[PDB]
Amino acid sequence: PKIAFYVGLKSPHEGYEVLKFDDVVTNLGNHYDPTTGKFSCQVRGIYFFTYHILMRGGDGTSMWADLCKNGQVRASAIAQDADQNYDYASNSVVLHLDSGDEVYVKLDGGKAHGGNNNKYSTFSGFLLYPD
Amino acid sequence: FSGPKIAFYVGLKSPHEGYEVLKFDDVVTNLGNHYDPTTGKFSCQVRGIYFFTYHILMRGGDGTSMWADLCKNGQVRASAIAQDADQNYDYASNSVVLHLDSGDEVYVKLDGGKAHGGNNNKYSTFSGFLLYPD
Amino acid sequence: PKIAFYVGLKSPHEGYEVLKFDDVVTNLGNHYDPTTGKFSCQVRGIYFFTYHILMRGGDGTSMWADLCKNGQVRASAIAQDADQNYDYASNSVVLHLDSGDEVYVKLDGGKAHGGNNNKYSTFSGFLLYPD
Repeated sequence: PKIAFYVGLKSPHEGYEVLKFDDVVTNLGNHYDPTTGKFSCQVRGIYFFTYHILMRGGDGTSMWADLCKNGQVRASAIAQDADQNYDYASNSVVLHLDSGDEVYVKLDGGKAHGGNNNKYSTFSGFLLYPD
Repeated sequence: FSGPKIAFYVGLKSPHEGYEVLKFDDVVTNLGNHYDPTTGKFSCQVRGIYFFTYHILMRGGDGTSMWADLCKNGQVRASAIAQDADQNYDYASNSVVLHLDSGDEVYVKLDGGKAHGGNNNKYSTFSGFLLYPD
Repeated sequence: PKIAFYVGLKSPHEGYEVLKFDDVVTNLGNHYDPTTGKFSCQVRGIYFFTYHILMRGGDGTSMWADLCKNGQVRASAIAQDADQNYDYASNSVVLHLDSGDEVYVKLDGGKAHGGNNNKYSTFSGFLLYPD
């Protein structure tokens, strides 16, 4: 089986519950759902994910972009801002997934920037080894 | 992960411009010899799904913003904006998964800054590999 | 052979010789050894690695996170934020490994930050193509 996706933002989005990437560049298997913002596992196995978020949140308060699986943080990234030189929040993971597990990016204390033409905020993943 | 084996990882022997294309000349891995450091482009011979990632140490930005773009046949498919200037560098990075037809080219281009690195200090990188052939 | 790992940091660590990631999230094959901090190849082939280190200790100097194979740097990342906050140092490689080769992250000029709670600093890798 062949499962891989790469998605970005068609406009700035907030991500209080989930950052809903809506610019879908690659979606092999159709397992990423832009209406929910989640990648839902249909093949049990080992996956790679990576994200890279351009975050704005004003002030001088920290901000985070987390990768979640089923509501548990599996990687986190803290960004400052420093409204001058923004911040990107990024990380990468290898995770084991069961069928029905949900993987997504969540924002804490800041907004994600990007658009159709400037694909700044991205999220990708693919299946490494099926069980 | 079964058919042909294609993967590359490259960097800079010295600082380079890349206004049309950043020509990484430090070839660490080049399974299949499909990255060409004379053109700075990865050229697909195997139709399928590919992962790419890049991480460019940029400076020279006066005060303005600079960009590192990943292109495919002249179309930007990912961007990173870097806004340091005051002194020293800032990184511009991204990752993508793209479908390629035979003969498509993938490469990194720069706007408003210069990529830094050297065999000494492998700061600026470009890597990719085939995930699934069609 | 399914060989992949994702590891993070349970507490702040030095990494002047090797950053010993101690939060083992994924370790297919058990080839990453949290006691040494090294991933160790018994299957020769082509591997992807990526790392993302949140560092501190930059006074008026830069800091580095380097990815090494058998003592040789194969990727470097310079981090320069000092006056305030923290700064990430990150990179990705594709490398051929011989059986026995050791891959690990090494720091210079600063200290890695994190917790099992604050999962900021990460290291991941997987076998792409066995020879």
